[PDB]
Amino acid sequence: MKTVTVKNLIIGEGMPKIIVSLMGRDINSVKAEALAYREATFDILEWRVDHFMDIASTQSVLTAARVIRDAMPDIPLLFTFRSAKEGGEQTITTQHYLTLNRAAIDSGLVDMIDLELFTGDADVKATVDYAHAHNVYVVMSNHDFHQTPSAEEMVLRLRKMQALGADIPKIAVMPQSKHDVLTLLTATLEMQQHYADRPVITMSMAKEGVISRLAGEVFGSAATFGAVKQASAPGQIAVNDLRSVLMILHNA
Ligand SMILES: O=C(O)[C@@]1(O)C[C@@H](O)[C@H](O)[C@@H]2O[C@@H]21
Repeated sequence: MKTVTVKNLIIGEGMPKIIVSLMGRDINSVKAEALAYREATFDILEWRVDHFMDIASTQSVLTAARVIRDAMPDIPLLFTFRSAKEGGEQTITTQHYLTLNRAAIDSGLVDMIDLELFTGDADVKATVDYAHAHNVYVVMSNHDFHQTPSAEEMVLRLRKMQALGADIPKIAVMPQSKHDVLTLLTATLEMQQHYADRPVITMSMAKEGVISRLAGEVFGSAATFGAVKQASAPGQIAVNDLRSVLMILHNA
């Protein structure tokens, strides 16, 4: 799709959309964070479910989703379990990971889910098709918190997500140099101009990669993450400062 419309939001045109991550270890924490987040300005709420420390209970997770909706009933909601090996707080079985995403989809509470590409092709393609049958969008994702792959590897990774039916391919990579930031910006622009028929989200993390979080309108990332009080990955800046920069670039 040229653009992904979610609620009142067009992803893939105009200024990149601003995502913040909500991180709560229990239901009381999730409630407090949701009430604090609704006094910040952003386009999409990501719920980082891997920070929730009663992950074994599917209904506990759904109860926490309902509290987020009690506080922010309408905001586009992205449900993300991030595995430890890709930057997250814990590891679950493949079966439970698919059960949590199926429950999220079935709840009617969530607009998008995050699926990690390296979960495995048959499992990812099934959850994509399930999401789509329930009018839920899929951000398919991959993360490297240690290094930056070649531009060719990043393009082919994003293309494989597209091939598996991802609405919005996403990749986050860690620069070890400033040249690595250019590699990520080059891959991004190759997707937007040539290899993608849908929006992509991309970022080079850490301080060196901050420009990648600001320059989406230029090089073709459709969304960008900011911090309300606490970053969910290195390089996220204050969401008001992020908004300031996006508006200056949009307006020249
Ligand atoms: O902004 C980043 O660098 C992230 O690692 C944060 C994640 O919470 C989020 O799901 C996006 O994977 C990106």
